[PDB]
Amino acid sequence: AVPFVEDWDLVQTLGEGAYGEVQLAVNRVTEEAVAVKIVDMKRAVDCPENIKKEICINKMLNHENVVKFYGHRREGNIQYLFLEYCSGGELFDRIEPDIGMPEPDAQRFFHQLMAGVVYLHGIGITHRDIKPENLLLDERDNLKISDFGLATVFRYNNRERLLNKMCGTLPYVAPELLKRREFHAEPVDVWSCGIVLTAMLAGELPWDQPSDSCQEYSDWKEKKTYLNPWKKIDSAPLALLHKILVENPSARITIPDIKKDRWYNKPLK
Ligand SMILES: COc1ccc(Cl)cc1NC(=O)Nc1cncc(O[C@@H](C)CN(C)C)n1
Repeated sequence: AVPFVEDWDLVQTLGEGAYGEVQLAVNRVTEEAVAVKIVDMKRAVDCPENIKKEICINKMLNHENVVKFYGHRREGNIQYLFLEYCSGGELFDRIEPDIGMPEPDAQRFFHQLMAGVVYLHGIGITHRDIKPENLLLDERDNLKISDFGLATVFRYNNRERLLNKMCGTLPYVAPELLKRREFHAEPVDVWSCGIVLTAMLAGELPWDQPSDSCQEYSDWKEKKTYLNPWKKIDSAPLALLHKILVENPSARITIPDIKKDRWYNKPLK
């Protein structure tokens, strides 16, 4: 009964912010490394959809492109979260401002991004907050999706539940979420992946939000992909983006079709 195996040393802090902080934990004996999120409490009108939800959903998640959840521990006010350690870091920092990154890597990250989403959707769960800072990388640069504090089930018992609660991050949020009462969950994550796509192949975000009151979003819908933000994107990938950032969520392309895309299956490039 190897002693001391349950004690973890909080070697350092990996990130700081709203929630509180994420610390790197190292086992006292084995020396394995994990991520520990520290919080306190939040909201109440829908407690099940709070720190408790981030736990319930994580308890269902299991895929090589989704941050592994090890467990939780309460302490009156101190709530510890044991997540997978990703020495790689946030995809965000691998994106040169104004430039982005090499098309190859972008495609590689996008492929893995699709696998996680396919999986999550496969099991009826939507992220609702997909963005470069919620995409971690491990030692081998494998893409891992994290932060399911906004994730919710949209299919239970083979029945789809439409959404109406606005959640996410404005720049990454689909247009039907600001113009409609209710909408389908799945198309909302595709739009976000698309915005992530454009961030990786251009180093910048198109609009502050998908509203007509927003300049660049109007130019986009007008095909002015010249000089503008898409000027830095090659035509193969840009074609795919013409298929993703389609206003009408029902016209918008689906994951299964994205995997059939020309640039998606194009070698290296
Ligand atoms: C703060 O996150 C960082 C920063 C730098 C490095 Cl090298 C690794 C991690 N995270 C992990 O290893 N693991 C992890 C797994 N899930 C969530 C989370 O923290 C989030 C709450 C912070 N951002 C929004 C990802 N961290």
